[PDB]
Amino acid sequence: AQFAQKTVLDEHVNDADIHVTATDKTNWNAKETVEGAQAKADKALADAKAFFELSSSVQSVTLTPKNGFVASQPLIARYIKFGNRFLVIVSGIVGKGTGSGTGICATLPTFLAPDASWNKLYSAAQQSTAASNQANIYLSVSADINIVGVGSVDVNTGLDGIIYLTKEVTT
Amino acid sequence: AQFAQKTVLDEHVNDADIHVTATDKTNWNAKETVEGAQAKADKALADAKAFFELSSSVQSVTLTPKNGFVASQPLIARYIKFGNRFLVIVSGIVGKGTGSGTGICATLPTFLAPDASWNKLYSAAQQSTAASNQANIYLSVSADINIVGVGSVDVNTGLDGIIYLTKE
Amino acid sequence: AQFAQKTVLDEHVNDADIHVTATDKTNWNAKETVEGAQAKADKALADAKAFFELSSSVQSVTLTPKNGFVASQPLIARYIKFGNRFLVIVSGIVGKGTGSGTGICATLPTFLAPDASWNKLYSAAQQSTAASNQANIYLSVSADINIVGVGSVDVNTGLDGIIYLTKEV
Repeated sequence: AQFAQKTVLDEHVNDADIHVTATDKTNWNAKETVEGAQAKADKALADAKAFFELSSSVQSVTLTPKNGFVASQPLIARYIKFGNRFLVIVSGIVGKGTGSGTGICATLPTFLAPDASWNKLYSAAQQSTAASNQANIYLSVSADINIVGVGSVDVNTGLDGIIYLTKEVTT
Repeated sequence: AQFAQKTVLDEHVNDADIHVTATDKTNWNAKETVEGAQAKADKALADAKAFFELSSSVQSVTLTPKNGFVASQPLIARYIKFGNRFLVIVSGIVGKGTGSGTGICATLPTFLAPDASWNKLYSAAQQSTAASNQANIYLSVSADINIVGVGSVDVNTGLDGIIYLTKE
Repeated sequence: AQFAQKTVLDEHVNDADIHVTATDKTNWNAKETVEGAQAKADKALADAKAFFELSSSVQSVTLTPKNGFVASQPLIARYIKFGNRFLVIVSGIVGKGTGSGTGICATLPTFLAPDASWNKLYSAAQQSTAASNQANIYLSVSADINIVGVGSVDVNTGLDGIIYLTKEV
């Protein structure tokens, strides 16, 4: 019936506070959702778990017997990353073979060299029911496994007690 | 003169670009906030740290002495997960008890069997000031701890030096 | 006729559902972006990796020889956190020095005390070609390294095989 005042329409039309722009609505429609933010956080967690499993998995290398020794059991060094070092756990049993039963029976790779300034000394069992058949084994700074004393040169010697850490070297 | 033109009111009411809908406002009010996204990221970080602490925690089991041996100190196998295997660290001291002082003194759980194709060999101390009282221990592929030779059957034998990686 | 009806203007002006407020618009402009949420997730991943790498790094402490023994090679305990415990890996070689060749040659720090109710028993190599020159070592509950028996008191004794877990703390 009655007509609207131009002033009232004008004030409404010029009230920018109660209207929007087309570009505003595109901006707001594109904002992140709670489900999208949670998916990204879930993926960060999954990536973290995968990185941890990778970092903490056990690695292995096979060692070749030297100086006439034989690998009566396969000579295997297993190792685990801890920070920028490795924990190295040797395994296997060496036999006299054609050598003397003494001396260097195997050498580990250079990246498994021990953190040490001279030989490290290990007590090892020999494969024997006589408890006097044990060994004094040196692990050298270049990672030679050097059998220095044995109860008997004719009895096999175990390497399963040789465990050590490497130097602080980025990897 | 002072009245508003119908053409002007009509163009305004049909400018959908500058107006919204109830559905728009519900959608926009429900969008993620900066603190809400940060809370979710913070929770992911806390969950990662908790998962790491759990995955690297030590588990323990007290072992049953076998073949007449006694647990002069409790025989405990402690173990840590690494990837798809465990690092196992045995502890305790066995006494002769009603047995001979040699043979299988304990067997670890099957899932802690060593990664090996034959026995693993360990030198062990006995509980003695005589250094000839030591022991040769074989850890079998079925995780038997077999004291195969000792300096003296009448002296206790330690298990604290047995450490190894399992299979799988 | 050509003029706008006051009822139609009034109805539009009173339709709050199709209009907004200044506060609405600040609320929506402040909302998180896909890029911003992804940056926060990326930082959570980077922080997790940094925490893991630090947490699993090896720590070291040098031990002082006691009771007249000497350190022919430095006595160093290296240790790794595993949950609420530590794995301790001892290293070094002790000599008789001015002592007797037996007894407590070194004590580890209190926070590296072993999880044990009595001594833990270790066989150690001596620096000798005679395999009868080995040692029985007791690690006490107070973390004393006690050389209880040796084949020869005049030959050095290695500590490189002593590995153990601490208590839950």
